[PDB]
Amino acid sequence: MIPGGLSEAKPATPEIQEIVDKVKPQLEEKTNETYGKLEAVQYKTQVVAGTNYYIKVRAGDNKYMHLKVFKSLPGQNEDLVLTGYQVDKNKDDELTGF
Repeated sequence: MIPGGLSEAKPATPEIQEIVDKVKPQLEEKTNETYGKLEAVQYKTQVVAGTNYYIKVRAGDNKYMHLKVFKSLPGQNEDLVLTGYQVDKNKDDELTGF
């Protein structure tokens, strides 16, 4: 049931820009780059032990940067983790199952 959401590339929102804005610092230390404002543009949801994430945020300049985070449904003050992320990505690159 629910074979990987990954529905159409939904339009980023204030909650999506928050997921990538929360991993912005976890990205410069996991890939070794100095990203910046990640204006979310699109994002695909997911499912498994809660709800993963997919986001194609712009890396400040015209550059971009996909994103992948996991959200715990249960738990108190959680901390969305950065499951993955496609550095140096563009707009022609779709998140798809990644």
